Amino acid sequence: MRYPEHADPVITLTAGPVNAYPEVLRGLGRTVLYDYDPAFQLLYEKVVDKAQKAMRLSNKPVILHGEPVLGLEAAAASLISPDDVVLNLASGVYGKGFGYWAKRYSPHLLEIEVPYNEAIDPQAVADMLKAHPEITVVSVCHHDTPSGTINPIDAIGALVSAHGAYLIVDAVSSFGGMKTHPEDCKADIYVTGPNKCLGAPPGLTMMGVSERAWAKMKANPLAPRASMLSIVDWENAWSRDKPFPFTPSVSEINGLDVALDLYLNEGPEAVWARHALTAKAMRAGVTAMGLSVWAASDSIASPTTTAVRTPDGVDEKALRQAARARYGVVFSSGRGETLGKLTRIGHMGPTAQPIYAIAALTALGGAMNAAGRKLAIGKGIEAALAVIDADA
Amino acid sequence: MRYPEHADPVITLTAGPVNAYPEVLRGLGRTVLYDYDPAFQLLYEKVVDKAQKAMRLSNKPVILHGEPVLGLEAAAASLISPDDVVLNLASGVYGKGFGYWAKRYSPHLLEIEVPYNEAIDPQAVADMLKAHPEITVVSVCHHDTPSGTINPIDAIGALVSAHGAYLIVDAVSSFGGMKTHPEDCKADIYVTGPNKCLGAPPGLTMMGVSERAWAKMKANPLAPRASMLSIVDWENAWSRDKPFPFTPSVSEINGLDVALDLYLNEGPEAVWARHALTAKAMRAGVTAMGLSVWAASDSIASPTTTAVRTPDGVDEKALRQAARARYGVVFSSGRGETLGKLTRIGHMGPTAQPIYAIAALTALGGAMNAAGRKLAIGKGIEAALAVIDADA
Amino acid sequence: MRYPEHADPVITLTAGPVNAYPEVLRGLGRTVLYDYDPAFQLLYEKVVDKAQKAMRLSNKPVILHGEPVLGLEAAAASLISPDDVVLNLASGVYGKGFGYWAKRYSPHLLEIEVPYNEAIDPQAVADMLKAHPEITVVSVCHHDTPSGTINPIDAIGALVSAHGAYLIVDAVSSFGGMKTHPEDCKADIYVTGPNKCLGAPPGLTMMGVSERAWAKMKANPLAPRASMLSIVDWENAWSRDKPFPFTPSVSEINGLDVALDLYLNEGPEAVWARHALTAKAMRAGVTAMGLSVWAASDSIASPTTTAVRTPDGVDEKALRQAARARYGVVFSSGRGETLGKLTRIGHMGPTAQPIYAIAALTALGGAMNAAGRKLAIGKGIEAALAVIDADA
Amino acid sequence: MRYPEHADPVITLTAGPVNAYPEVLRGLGRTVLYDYDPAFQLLYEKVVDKAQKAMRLSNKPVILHGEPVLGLEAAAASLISPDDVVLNLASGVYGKGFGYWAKRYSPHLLEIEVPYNEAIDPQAVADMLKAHPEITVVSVCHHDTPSGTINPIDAIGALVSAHGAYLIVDAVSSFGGMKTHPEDCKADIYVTGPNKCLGAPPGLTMMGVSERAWAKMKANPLAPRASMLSIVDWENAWSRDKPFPFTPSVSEINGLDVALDLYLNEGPEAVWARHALTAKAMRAGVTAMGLSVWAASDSIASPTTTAVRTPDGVDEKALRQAARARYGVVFSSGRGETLGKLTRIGHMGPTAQPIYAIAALTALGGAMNAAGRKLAIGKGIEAALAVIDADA
Repeated sequence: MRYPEHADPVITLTAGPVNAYPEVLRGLGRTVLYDYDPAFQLLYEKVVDKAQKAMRLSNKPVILHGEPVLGLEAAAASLISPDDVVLNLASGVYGKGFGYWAKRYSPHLLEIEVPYNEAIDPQAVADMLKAHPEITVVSVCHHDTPSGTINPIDAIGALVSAHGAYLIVDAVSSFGGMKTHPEDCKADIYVTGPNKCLGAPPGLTMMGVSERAWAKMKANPLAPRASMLSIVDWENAWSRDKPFPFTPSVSEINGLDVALDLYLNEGPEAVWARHALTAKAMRAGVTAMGLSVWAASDSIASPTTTAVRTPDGVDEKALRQAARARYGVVFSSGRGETLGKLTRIGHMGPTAQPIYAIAALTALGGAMNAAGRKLAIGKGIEAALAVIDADA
Repeated sequence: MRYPEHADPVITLTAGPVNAYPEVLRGLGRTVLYDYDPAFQLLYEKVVDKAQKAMRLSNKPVILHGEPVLGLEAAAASLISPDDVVLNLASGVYGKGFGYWAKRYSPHLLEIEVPYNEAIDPQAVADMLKAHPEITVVSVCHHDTPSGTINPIDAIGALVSAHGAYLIVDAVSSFGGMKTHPEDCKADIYVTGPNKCLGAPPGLTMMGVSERAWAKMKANPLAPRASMLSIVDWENAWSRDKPFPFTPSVSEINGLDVALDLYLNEGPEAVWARHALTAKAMRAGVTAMGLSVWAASDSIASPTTTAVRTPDGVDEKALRQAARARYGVVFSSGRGETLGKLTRIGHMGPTAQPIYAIAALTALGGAMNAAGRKLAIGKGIEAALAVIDADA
Repeated sequence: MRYPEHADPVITLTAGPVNAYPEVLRGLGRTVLYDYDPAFQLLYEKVVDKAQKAMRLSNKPVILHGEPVLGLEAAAASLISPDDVVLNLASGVYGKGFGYWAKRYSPHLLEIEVPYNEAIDPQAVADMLKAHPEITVVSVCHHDTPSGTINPIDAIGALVSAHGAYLIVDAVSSFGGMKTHPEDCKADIYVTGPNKCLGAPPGLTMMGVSERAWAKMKANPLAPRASMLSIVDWENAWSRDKPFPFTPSVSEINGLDVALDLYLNEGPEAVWARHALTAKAMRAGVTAMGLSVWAASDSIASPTTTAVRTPDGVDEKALRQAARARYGVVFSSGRGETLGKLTRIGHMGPTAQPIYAIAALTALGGAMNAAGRKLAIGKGIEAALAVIDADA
Repeated sequence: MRYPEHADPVITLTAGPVNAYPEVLRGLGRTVLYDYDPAFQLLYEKVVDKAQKAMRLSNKPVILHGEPVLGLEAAAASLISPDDVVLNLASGVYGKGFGYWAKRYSPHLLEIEVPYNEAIDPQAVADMLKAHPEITVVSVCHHDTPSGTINPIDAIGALVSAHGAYLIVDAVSSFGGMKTHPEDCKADIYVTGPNKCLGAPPGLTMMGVSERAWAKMKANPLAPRASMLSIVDWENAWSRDKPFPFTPSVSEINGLDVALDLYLNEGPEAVWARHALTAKAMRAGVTAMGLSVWAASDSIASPTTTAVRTPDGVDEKALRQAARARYGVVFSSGRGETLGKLTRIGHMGPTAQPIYAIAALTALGGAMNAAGRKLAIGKGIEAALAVIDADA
């Protein structure tokens, strides 16, 4: 049998977009209220409250009404001005990409760059900051998803705080799937969204903003105002007694409401545990069948996405095509400099359950073997299962 | 009995957001696919096709992934260069607001402004274009919603074309509820969205872009690129074989797919007819019970929103609070200048049915009489019913 | 304009089926579990618990997996045996209809019958019971919906209890919309369902069963066992530790779960109040415009359905057709001996909000006037509104 | 990690109920219309048309408003008169169960019974019909689900027709998952429903009725009438111009509408192929890891359910509890005789995809090894994958 390209797949195991929780999809279907209906004004305020609780924030997170690339661009546009010297940390596609937005808003850019299967070394950060007292803003990506790797942002954030600089963190693909919060890494801007680990569709940004960041953005004549790119316009919009700068994405807010309830009710620690276990089982299976995890070391591999290095000679695009056509299972490609180099299996929200690692391993292995590899698929499944069975 | 503010209302008869069609709400709940899943790539292309058909467009409309203020801002940012001379037409809050975006991108701004219950006179536009042949861009709002009035954009577009200038049209609250299309008004950028008459929630922009406008923007090095404000980056994103600049709002796309089906299946002409009839019945009822339509003349009153002038001594906010608390019916406030001056009843998508004019008139009359007015509510209902029955 | 018969209507104001609450419709869409999945076993038990609480029952209500005609037939088949002498009380279609099932299961049938706009007189019941000590079973319909009238079942039930007979009550169209419970009327079998006032679709039966009824049915060799008509098979099915006689309607159970939550959370008294107010406003409007309520007296008119007598000479079928075609509003016909004699407007669940009485009055009046009547529609609306505004 | 019993599972791989298609679940959420609304009357007629097309029927199938045990009971009650001589065929729990209903309606019962992992031999049927020419009705189950085995109903039907007798077929767990239709087996009453392979919840029956069967039932004064058990009362209910005997399950009808669309649109042959392939892969995996398929021969194993024999000393209930608690995967128990003797993995509708056989095999193996077995799980996965790849 073959799955037609025009027909829906059986299991989507991608790293974004991802399958949304069924409850979230039903939440999207709630009656759409007028945004100034008192019932919606209250709901919106309470959604911000839920986000604050989930993010362990001392102040209100800002919800912006576009998917998190908006948050990233708006952060650069608002916080970075030409007086700033920015240190951008790049260990992958998103990290490198952020530097382009930094350069748009200040001509002064320093970077620490590592190959796209590595993590930023905190020692290198400490040394760079010491050598460059002029640095005023530092940007970092927590989980640089197209590589399936994690940066040590809490240690980095403490170094940056000691230096006296502002920290911008991209935690879009880590928040809700592992332990991370704005406070944990002394973030001044912490950008995330519900469209990865939290199991909602793309459309909203959740942004932690420090008091110091608020003061810097509000002072900056170049910060966007009366714009889609404005953070400052949205400062007070959480309040049931305040207007919205422009019309909020009402149905997405209904989805976010549900997604936050699911996360908070399950227990964040429990949610992080099943992401990590699914990922751990995946990696064990990958290695046992004869493939290589992309990450330079297991220690930096993400608990919310496994990137699998394409064996030299295998056509990675054809591989993903074969996994869907043969088994109905959909994986993510790489992106930018990781495109063609690896395949990504998301372990996010509803797919952060260890049984999905078993499904992913079988489709990935079967597709590899169809491309002429000689993987020990059974051995792979048994190693993944041993991880599941060993979990304490 | 009273409806508490925290509980859901019974009927929402606002002018944006509005309740979505039930089918659209179920559509939002479709399984969320990876955006590069071939089934989604096909779906997205097909949605652009449906939009092109609905908009009667000779080329592909662009879908942008934010609610329509994104399209308005992006149009200003891309089409208006610093050497352009912009004529902004202002008959209300949106029209006036656009001029501020124009001034952001060119220092050369001319404006025709009329009172906020009046319409722009095409003759005044012709007179201005004659006086200022250096004009290269003209911007206009079709339905300036906070006023419930309509501008003659086809007549205006003809004059703009006669003067060789570009035309930017805000048709966000008119498209789908009355006869209007990019090529009716010879628009170069025509901005709308499904969040008013089409009965979908806020989140997406549908933009008609003329081939002339494409050439102008692509040749403009200042047009946003690598930005949420970019139109040009989305030029080829309609195609199943092409990437998305950033992750599309998958669930909103699902809703839009359904909204377009509903519109195309019912028959656009039939859809426009019920909007106009609902509005006509509303206006007849308003006048008959002793109230006044805001619009300076009946001829310029919108078929998609009725604005009702607040009588002297009536607290408009308390009025809307009372309509909801007493009858569970929700109306829109004014905005800016019109805030506190009028009440708006939307006739949009699912609420563009004449029976809703009856419900609106009763709640509006009831709340007005609670505020000490002595309206002839029965007389209002009969006049509205007479309009319905005369079209029968 | 005209609403096509093939297209959906605008407002459904019928007396069964009725529009379901939006939340219920979303609840129907929950993932369908295996019925012996422990999570479903627990849900089912908790749904019975919720039904018990809603019904103020001292013991467990039985849920049967068909719409309430199943409950009625199963009650006759199980409780009535040929030794019984049944007194059937008939003031309408359902009441008379029940007698046919009684006669199927015992040849001994006495009846008290009144014309189909009247209520059973408790004095007549007391007298009949005194004259006939042989009576062992009495059947009564609480709200005989095709007439929009109410019987005094609590007084009747006390008379029946004093006599020593069993009481079977049909409360399908009253429970959840006015004060009534199995205990209130000393019911031995109390049949209801969520498909009227509770705002769920047709498919389930909720049945109160007295301990005495259990003993009588379980003793009866003729009571259905291993049958769709079996009550006795389902005695223990509420328990998470017990099997289901046959597969329960899983999605309907999910709907019922939501419907019970909505009722219990709103507060039953508050729910009954808005049914009665909607009905009271309806009746006031009907009389004020020049029509007649069907009920012999206002005191016996149902708070969950208004039946409006068809003026002599008007074609009632054509009238309902015209209300939908002209206004998009759907009313119920009569049934059996009330077909052609009256039109029914349901005030049930989501339509038990007074604003819907306003909509119903206008469509009903408009349709009547289109058929050549000369109703004072404005006066009708004003009288309905006066009721709403007077409510303390 | 462990999945608590009270929380939802991850994958339900049971043999009824089963998870519904997501589109069906959204379909259940359609607005509930009055059953005599012309749009519903049309919809209902169209659903019967779709069912007729799917069942390849020369006449209209009857939809009954209870889950398929209603159809089985009603078939016995209407088609079997006290003078009929019934031959019941029993290869499992459903088959044996039917004989009890036959005996309810005629005292003349003959039976062929085989062990509950075997199939009925058409030659044994021929031998019996020769020995007993007085036979007038024969009943058979196609897929006796608690055994996961299939009877050769087409061969049997041919012999029943050769002897001039009526044939009643239970195809509830086979129709839509393999090639089978009323006219394939020359059925007089063919009972199925959408709650197994068609991927809709329990609540409706789809019954094929031969013209000969119509004549027999209509001439039978004992056939249920004015009863939930009545087939004859529903004879003309398909028509938009005709009443319903009692209120149809409107939301279940909406679900069935979608289920039929999905089946017809995918292509019945393609649907059957994926059921069979999933089952084939499952059986290969079961055998390869060291377990045994229940069926006496592979040839009689169902393409819609795999039954796996419980090894000696393994507690089957604890086994299923462990599969769910460890891996979040839910299997069916046996039933009656087979309870405690086997475990069932459904391959039905949405779960008839081969990747689910992989998930099932892993959870089943994992739970068996937890119970102290020493299965070669990797070997099982590879054998299942080999089956998939060989069909590729």
